[PDB]
Amino acid sequence: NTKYNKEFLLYLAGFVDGDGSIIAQINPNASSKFKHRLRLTFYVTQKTQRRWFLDKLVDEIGVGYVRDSGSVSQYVLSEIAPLHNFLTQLQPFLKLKQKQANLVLKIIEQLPSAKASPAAFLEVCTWVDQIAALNDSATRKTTSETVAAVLD
Amino acid sequence: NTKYNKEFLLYLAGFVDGDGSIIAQIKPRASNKFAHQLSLTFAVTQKTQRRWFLDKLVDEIGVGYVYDSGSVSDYRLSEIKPLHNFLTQLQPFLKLKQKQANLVLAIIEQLPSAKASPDAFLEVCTWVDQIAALNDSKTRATTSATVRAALD
DNA sequence: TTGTTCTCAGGTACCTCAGCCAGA
DNA sequence: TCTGGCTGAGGTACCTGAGAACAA
Ligand SMILES: [Mg+2]
Ligand SMILES: [Mg+2]
Ligand SMILES: [Mg+2]
Repeated sequence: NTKYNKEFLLYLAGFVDGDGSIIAQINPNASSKFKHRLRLTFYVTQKTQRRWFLDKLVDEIGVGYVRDSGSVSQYVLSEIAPLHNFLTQLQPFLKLKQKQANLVLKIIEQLPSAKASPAAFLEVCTWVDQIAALNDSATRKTTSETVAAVLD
Repeated sequence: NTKYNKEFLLYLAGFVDGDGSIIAQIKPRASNKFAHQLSLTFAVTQKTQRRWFLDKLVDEIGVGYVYDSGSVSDYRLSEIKPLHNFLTQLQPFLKLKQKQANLVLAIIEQLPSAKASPDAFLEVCTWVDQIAALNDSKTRATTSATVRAALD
């Protein structure tokens, strides 16, 4: 577990509050027992002309990737243990996105339980709803209600 | 000549680097001696639903104003003295917009010279050009080139 | 002749989803 | 079945100007 420098976290927390994204998704997976896969992602988006800033980020964080789309690029971190570690350290410093970070931490922490039971899974799906509500959500599709597929 | 907390400055620089803007403008004015007026702005933009964040900024910075148009708000600071002080303090922590901050500080400093002579004014105008070039400039009309209306 | 406040809006550069597939 | 790497894209929420007017 990497300990991040405080000043780095303070700047990043500001930059994240601006161009960053803390995301929770419920993906429909036919293979999964509950028919859905959870995904948690930390994203930082920037124009591709500036991707070096993102490339540096992979190095400083120590995990993750930069993906490129023509004009715009993103830093993405999805791996759960590194994500929990980085967010734990970030969240004290966030303002706009502090609650989202706390919710993500909660979900991850409760993941194993969530896997052993439909009920524990649905509760946890509600948390995802909460993160989406907090975010500027515009294109969302699958929610905890969709997870009434479990009622069938 | 307020002195700002370093932790606050670190967070804000990251935020400014993300959602913020450092703007230099040349505005054409007949009443002006060289026929244009120079403007400098520091802005942070956010959705009005989050205006509370910007209002907080006026309190923390202690100067400047918040404005709404449509469904987004802008924190703005233009007063040159306060702008010079704030930016002098902010600039060490900026990464993306560090040069723009410095170029602005220099322009302000050379203002008295800018007034005395046209050739001096014109050079100060070129600095404005650099700032705009650094920025993601998309709608700029008036330039150092426009300022060679000084051909009269 | 200058500085500053206040409003407006073009064109994205972000945000925040969606989804598929390889591997263990 | 589960997770982590990868790509695609809708709908703004930003950025970064413009300009008119008030106040000296
Ligand atoms: Mg933002
Ligand atoms: Mg940005
Ligand atoms: Mg932004």
